[PDB]
Amino acid sequence: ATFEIVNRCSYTVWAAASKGDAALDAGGRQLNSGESWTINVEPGTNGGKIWARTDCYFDDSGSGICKTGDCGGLLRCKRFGRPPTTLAEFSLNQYGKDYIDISNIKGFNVPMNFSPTTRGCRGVRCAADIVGQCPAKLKAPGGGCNDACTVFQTSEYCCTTGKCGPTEYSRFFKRLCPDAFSYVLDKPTTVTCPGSSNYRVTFCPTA
Repeated sequence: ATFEIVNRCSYTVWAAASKGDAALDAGGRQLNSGESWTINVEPGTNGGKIWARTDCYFDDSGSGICKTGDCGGLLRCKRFGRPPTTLAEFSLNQYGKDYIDISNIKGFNVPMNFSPTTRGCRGVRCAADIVGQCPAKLKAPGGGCNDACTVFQTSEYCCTTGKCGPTEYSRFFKRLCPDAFSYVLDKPTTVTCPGSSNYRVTFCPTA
């Protein structure tokens, strides 16, 4: 399946694509404002994620650090990124269908639209100005808005035991982006698409 990753922001993003233990395609690439990158994701991939990284510093060998979404200091990600990261999440060819969502469970950095290229399903968007509205306690010093689990590290927020519920911090994200997951046990906002669809992930969407 193809995923067209389009940067419409007025800043560079270092796009990232991983399934947690390996890169998807090349795993990462610099996208200046206005640039696109099309990747191929293998059929059947479960637990894939695409995200933006901001304010990255890489050396000639592709090692360094990003202020949001860093994946082990690499340009070409093989693992998931450090919060805060708006996440495009997908599993493909699952019982004949593809499943897509956006999540704020690991915070928010860059606004995003995640849409199919087919008319057969509808996309998802989280593009409210979460960073400009971020409560002080959630603001991340290098940019972005952390989720409350990252900040507080208790099960109330991290959903590590029992049955967590919404909190005032999850509701901050959820009210701004009701089509994205706001905590681990949020009511799902996953979209069913025809199996083997193609997609576009747009940073700073407007259309």
